[PDB]
Amino acid sequence: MLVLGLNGNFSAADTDVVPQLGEYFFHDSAASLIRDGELVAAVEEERLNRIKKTTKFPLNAVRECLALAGARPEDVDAVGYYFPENHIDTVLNHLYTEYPRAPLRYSRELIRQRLKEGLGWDLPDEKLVYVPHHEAHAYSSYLHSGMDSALVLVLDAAGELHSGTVYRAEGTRLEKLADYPVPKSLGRLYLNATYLLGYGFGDEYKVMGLAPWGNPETYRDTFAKLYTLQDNGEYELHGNIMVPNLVSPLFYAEGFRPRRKGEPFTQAHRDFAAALQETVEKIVLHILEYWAKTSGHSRLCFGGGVAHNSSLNGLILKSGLFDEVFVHPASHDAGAGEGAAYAAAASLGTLERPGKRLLSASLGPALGGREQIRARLADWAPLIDVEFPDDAVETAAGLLAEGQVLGWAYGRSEFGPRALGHRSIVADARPEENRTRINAMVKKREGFRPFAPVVTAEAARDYFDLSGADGNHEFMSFVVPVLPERRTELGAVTHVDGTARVQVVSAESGERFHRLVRRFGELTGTPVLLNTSFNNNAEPIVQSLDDVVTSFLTTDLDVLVVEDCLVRGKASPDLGVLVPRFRPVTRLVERRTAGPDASAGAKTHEIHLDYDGGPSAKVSPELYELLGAVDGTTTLGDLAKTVGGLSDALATEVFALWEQRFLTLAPAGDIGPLADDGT
Amino acid sequence: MLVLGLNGNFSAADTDVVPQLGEYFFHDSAASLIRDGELVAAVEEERLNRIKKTTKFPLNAVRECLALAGARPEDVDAVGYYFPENHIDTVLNHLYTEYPRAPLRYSRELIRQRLKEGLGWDLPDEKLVYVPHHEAHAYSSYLHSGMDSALVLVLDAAGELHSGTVYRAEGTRLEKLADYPVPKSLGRLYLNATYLLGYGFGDEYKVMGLAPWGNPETYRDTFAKLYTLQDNGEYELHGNIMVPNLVSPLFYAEGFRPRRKGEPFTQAHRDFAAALQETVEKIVLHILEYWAKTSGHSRLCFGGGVAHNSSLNGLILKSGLFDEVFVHPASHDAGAGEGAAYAAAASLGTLERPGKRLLSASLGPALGGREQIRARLADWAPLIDVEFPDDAVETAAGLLAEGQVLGWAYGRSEFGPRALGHRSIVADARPEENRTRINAMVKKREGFRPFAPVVTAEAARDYFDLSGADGNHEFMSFVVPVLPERRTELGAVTHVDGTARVQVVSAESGERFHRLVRRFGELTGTPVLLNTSFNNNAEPIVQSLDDVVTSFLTTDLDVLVVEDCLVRGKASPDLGVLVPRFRPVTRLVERRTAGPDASAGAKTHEIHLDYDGGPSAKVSPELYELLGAVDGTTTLGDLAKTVGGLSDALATEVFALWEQRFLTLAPAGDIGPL
Ligand SMILES: NC(=O)OP(=O)(O)OC[C@H]1O[C@@H](n2cnc3c(N)ncnc32)[C@H](O)[C@@H]1O
Ligand SMILES: NC(=O)OP(=O)(O)OC[C@H]1O[C@@H](n2cnc3c(N)ncnc32)[C@H](O)[C@@H]1O
Ligand SMILES: [Cl-]
Ligand SMILES: [Fe+3]
Ligand SMILES: [Fe+3]
Repeated sequence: MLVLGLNGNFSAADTDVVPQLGEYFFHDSAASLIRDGELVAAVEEERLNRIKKTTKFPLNAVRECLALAGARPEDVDAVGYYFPENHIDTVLNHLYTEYPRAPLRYSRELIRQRLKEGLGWDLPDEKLVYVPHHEAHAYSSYLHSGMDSALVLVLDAAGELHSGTVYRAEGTRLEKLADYPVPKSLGRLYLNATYLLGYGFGDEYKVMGLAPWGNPETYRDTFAKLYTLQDNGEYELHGNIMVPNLVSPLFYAEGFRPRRKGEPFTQAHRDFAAALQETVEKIVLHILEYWAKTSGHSRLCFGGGVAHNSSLNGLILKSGLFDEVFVHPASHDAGAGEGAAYAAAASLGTLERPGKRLLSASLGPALGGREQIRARLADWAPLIDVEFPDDAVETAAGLLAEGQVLGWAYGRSEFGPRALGHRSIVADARPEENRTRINAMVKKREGFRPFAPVVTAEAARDYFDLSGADGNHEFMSFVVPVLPERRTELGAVTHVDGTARVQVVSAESGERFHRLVRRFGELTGTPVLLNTSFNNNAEPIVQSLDDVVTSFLTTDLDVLVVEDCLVRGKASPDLGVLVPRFRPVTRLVERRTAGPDASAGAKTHEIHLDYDGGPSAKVSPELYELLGAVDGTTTLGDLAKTVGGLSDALATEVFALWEQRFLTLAPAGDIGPLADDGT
Repeated sequence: MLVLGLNGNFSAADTDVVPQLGEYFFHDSAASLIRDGELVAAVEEERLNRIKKTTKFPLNAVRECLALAGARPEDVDAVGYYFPENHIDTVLNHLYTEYPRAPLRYSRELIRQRLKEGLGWDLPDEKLVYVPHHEAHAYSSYLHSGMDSALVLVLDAAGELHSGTVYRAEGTRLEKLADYPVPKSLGRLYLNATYLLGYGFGDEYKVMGLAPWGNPETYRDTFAKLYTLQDNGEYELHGNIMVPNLVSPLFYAEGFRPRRKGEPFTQAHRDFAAALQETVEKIVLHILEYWAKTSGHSRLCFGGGVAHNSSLNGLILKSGLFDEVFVHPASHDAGAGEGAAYAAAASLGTLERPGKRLLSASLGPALGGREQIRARLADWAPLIDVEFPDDAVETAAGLLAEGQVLGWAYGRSEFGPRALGHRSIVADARPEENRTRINAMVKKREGFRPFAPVVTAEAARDYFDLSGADGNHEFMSFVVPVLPERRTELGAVTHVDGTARVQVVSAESGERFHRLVRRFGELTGTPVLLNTSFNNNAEPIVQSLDDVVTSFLTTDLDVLVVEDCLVRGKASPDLGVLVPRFRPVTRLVERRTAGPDASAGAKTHEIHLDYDGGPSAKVSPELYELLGAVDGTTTLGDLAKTVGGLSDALATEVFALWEQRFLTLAPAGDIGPL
C-alpha cells in the first residue's frame, strides 16, 4: 500500500499560478510517502527550492520521496491531497476572478499536469483522493503517537470548515466530538497580533521567544475585550468590520505603536507578546479542561500549526489534565500532507498504521554515499580544507569541549521545522556568551532569541523538569523548566523564565547524535549541548552537501562535520572557481524611474527573487554586466574577465549576494544522483 | 464662507503611502470648493494626473479649484474630509502593520503635510473637519436637488459603519431613518459579481450595459440563494467563509466559468449580468417601497456609488413610488468629498445651501483663453491643420450631418463620470453602424457596449418615454425607454432592450451644446446625437488643451472642435517635434529571468506605469535606448539621433506607447496659466 500525500499550492519553479501569489495561499508545500502503514519518506519543498515556507508545487519533494522508496511514479497506489476538492477549487476560482489573465485550471488538472510534466507520471483520476483538512492533521498526529486511543485536538489557521476540531481516536478510527468555526482561529489571532510587532507569516516562533521578556499584566485587560470564555469549552473572538485583523483596531485606539522595520523592541512590544501568548494559552486550556473532563480521556494528541507553540505545549504538559501528550514533529500543513496519505488509504479499504511511536524525524533525502561525497568535497578544494578523523564523533566532541561551534550534517534531513542532529549547529551549552556569539555573529538574528538544548535520555531528568505528564521530547515539542540548581550551569540554553525547548536524544531516536552528546558529557561533566538549525537568516534548513558547504562558507562557524569529514574554510577562499547559476526565481533588472522635470531618472541596477515577500538588493553596474552573462557553466573568475577581473571589490559584492542566496554559487557540476547506501 | 471638500488617499504623485497601495483604498480622489453655499469648483484628480479613479491625494484638484474661485489657501474657512478620523486612521494603521517600513503618519499629519508641502498652506487643526461618510453623500445629493424636503437614500460599498443609509431631509437638516450593515452591501455584491465577468473595480457600469443582452431567468434561482427579502423593507445577504467574494463559490459549484481577460462574452456571461442587475433592482425597489410609504415622502434623492446604476434609476423612475427623483452627477466618492464641505460648514456655523437645482456639471478647469488656445494650437502645427469658422457650432452640425465623428471640447470639464457637452465625442445617432464602428474603431471597446443619446429639451418627449416620476435628465442619470416608433430611427443609441441613457439638454443646462443638437435637428429632422466621453481606452476624460489634442490624434476621430477652432490631423504628422516626458509613474526596465541550464535569460525591455493595476508594454532594444535619454526638453527627433535617426519603425513604436499613455508627448512649452 504505497500512498503519496500532497500539500501546498500548484505553482511551477519559475512562476506562480497567479503572479505574486500570496505566501499564505497553501504554504509549507511538502510530499510524504507511506508504505505498509509506515512513513518511509517526507520532505518539505522549502528544503529543495530554498524558499522558506514555500507555496510552490512540491514536485522535487515527490521526486526525492520516490527515490528514497525505490519506487517508480507508477508504483504509487493513491495520492491524497490535504483539502477537499471543492474547497481548493473554490479558492483557486477566487484567485482566477482577481487575475482574469490566469487560465481556468483547477486542482485536479493542475496536480496531473505537474506530475505528468515533472515525472512523466500519468495519474489516473481514481488514484487522487481529496481529504478533509482537519482529518489529515488528526491522522498524522494520532497515528504516530503509539497510542491506541486518545483525545485528539487540532488547532490551525484555516481548515475548510473549522479552525479547531476535537476527536476521539481509537485504533484507526477518528470520531469528531466538537468543532470551532474559521473566524475563531487562534492561529489567525496569533498571526494578526504578530504583525503589530514588525513581523509577518512564519515569525510566530519569534513572538513566542519574545514573550517571556514581557509582563502579561500590561495588556491583559485589552486582550480581554477580544475574547470571552463561555460554557462547555466554548469561546468567542470579537471581530470588526474595519480591517482583516482582529487585533489592530483596538490596539490602535489605545495608542499602541506597531514596531517598524529595524526598530528595537520596546517594553510595550515585549509586554504585548507576553499578553498575546497568555491569551492563547488561556483559551486552549479552557478548551482542553472541558474536553478532558467530558471525554474522560487521559491521553492527548495535539496537532495543527498552533501545536508548534512549544510554550503552550509545556503548559498543557504541566496542567495535569492528561497522563500522556504526543505532538508530531511536523504539526503544520506539511503534517496535514502526510495525514492526507493515510486518509486516502482509509478511503480505499482498511487502514495500515505505524506500529510504534515516532522517534526520529530524519526522513528527507540523505547527503550521499562516502565515495560521491569525497569526490564533491574535492570539487570544493579551492575553498576548504578537509580532514578525515578516525572517529569523527570523538574529534567533534573534543572540539566542542574546546569551545568551538560546529556544523553537523549527517544522513537524512529532518521533517518539520526543528533541527535534531541531522542538519544542526551545535555548541557547548554552558557559557551564556555562546548566546550573543551565535545569535548576532554566525546566525545574524535578534538577541532575545534563546537557544534549545539537547540532552541524553539518561541525564534528562538531572537537568530538566519533565513532570506533569509523559510527553514526547524527541522533537523539542515541549518547553519545560530547567531545574533551578542547573540554571547557572546551563547559561546558553536557559530562558529568562528558566525554561528550555529541550530535545531528549536516545540511542533509539538518533544513535550518532546521542553518542556525540553522551561523549561530550563524559569529557565535560554536562551531557547537554546547544542545538540550533543549520541555516543562515536567508534560507531554510540546509538540505544537500552543496547547501551544507555553502552555508558553512557564508556563516562564521568554526568547523563543519559532514558525514565524518571535518571541513574548515581556507585562509583565502578562491571564489573565482565557483560557477554562478540563477535560481528559478532570480531576476536581474536595470531600472529607470521618473526624474524631476519629467526626465528619465538615472539607471539603477538590482537583483531580486520573484516570489511574494522575496528579497531584493542593489548591484553595481559592473556586477550587473557580469551577472547578465551568467550561463550556468562558466566560472565566476572567467565571467569577471569581461569586466577586468575578479577584483577584491567585486568578490566582496558577490559574496554578500551569496550570503543572501540571490544566486547559486558552487563548483562545476553536481554530486550526481544520490547513491543507494543500502538502507 | 469658503469651504474645501476632500476625498481620497494621501499618496504623492510618484510614490504611494504604502508600495503598490491597492486601487480601492480611497479611490476617485477629488476636491470641491463651496462658497456662500454654492458649488463653485470641482474636479476629480484622475483628470489631472491621468490615472483613472486614482487614489492619490488630490493636490492638483485643490490648486485648480482655488484658481477657479480666485481664492488663496489662506482664504479657506474649513476643510471637510469624507470619512471619520478614527476610521481612516484605523485603516492606515492596518496598512502599516502589513508594511513595517512605512512610518506611522496618520491622516491629520498626512493631510496637513500634503497641503503645506504642495501649496505652502499650513492648515490649523481646528479648520480640519472629519465627516460621517453617508452624511457627506446625503448632503451632496440632497442639497443640489432643489427640494426642500425629501427621502434621501445612500447606497455604496461601505461607509465607516453602514453599507446603506436612509435619511429624512427638510430645510438643511438630515435626520437618519434607517441603515443597513456593511456585510449587506449591494455595492460590494455588484462588484463581487463584476469580478466574474473578467472585470475589475470601475467596470460595474460595463456589466450594467451587458445585462440587457442576457436572459435574467437562467441564474435567477441561483441568485435567489444569495439574498432574502424580509418584511418591513428589510433584507439579508448570505455570505460564505471560503473566500472574500459573496458570489463566486455558489456560481463555481454550478459550473460557471469566469471570463478571461480578452475572451468574448458567452451567453452564460450575458445571462449572469442580467440576473445580477435584476437582483439589485429587486432589493433596492424593496427598500424603497417600504421607506416611501413609511416616511411619507413623495420626492427621493439617491446617492452613493450605486446611484450610478442608470438602469436601476430608470426602474425607480417607472416604479411610481415617487413623484420626483434627483441624482447628482458625481454620486460616487467625489460627491462624498463635496458633501464633506457642506458638513464642515454646518459644524462651524449655520449652513448655506444652493439656491437652485443643479443643472450643469461644467465645474472643472477650462481650456484657456482664446489667445493662449490659438498660440498653443500653433505649437502643434507640425501635426495639425486648424480652421477658424465664423460659426463653429453651425459648421459642426453640418459635419455631423455629413457623417463625421467629432471631438467636442469647450469650457469647464464635467464633474462626475458622464460627458455632457464639454469633453464629448459626438456623431449622428441614426445609423446602427455608427455604434458598431465607434465601439470598434474610435473608443476601441467591446461590441456589446451601448451609446447614450443627447436630445434637446424641446424634442425629448418626441423620442423618449420620460413618464412616471419627474427625474432629472441633465446628467444622464436615468435609463428610459426609447419610444417604439423611434427605435428604428435612433439606430446607434437604442440599446438591445429598447432603452437609452438619455441626456436632455436645454439652453439653461448647456447653452452651446443645446444649440448644436437643435441645429443638427433642423438640418436632418432628428434632434438627437450620440454622445460618448472624450477619452480613449487608456485614459479618463481629457482635461487640458494638450489632453484634447493628444486624444484627438491618438483616437480615430474625423475632426476636433475645441473652443471654436476646427482641428484636423496633418496628412503626415511630424512626431519628431514632440518632446517626450516621463509621467511621474513611468518606469523603464531591462529584465533577465532564469534561462536554460540555470543561465541568465535573454534580456527584455518593458515600460510600465507604477500603480496598482498599471499597464505595461514591451519595448524594442533601440527604443529602450532612446527613452533612456529622455530629458524632458529635447524633442524626439533630436533624441533619436543618438540611435541613428527617427526611423519609421521607431516613430510607429513611439506612437503606440503614446496611445497607451505610457509617456507624455507634446510640443515644446505649454499653454501657461489659464
Ligand atoms: N491550515 C493552516 O493554516 O496551516 P497550519 O496548520 O500550518 O497553521 C498555521 C497557523 O498556526 C499558527 N502558528 C504557527 N506556529 C505558531 C506558533 N509557533 N505559535 C502560535 N501560533 C502558531 C500560525 O499563526 C498560523 O495561523
Ligand atoms: N463605497 C465607496 O467606498 O465609494 P462609492 O460611493 O463610490 O461606492 C462604490 C461602490 O458603488 C458601486 N457601484 C458603482 N457603480 C455601480 C453600478 N453601475 N451598479 C451597481 N453598483 C455600482 C461599486 O461596485 C462599489 O461597490
Ligand atoms: Cl545519522
Ligand atoms: Fe492546517
Ligand atoms: Fe461612498
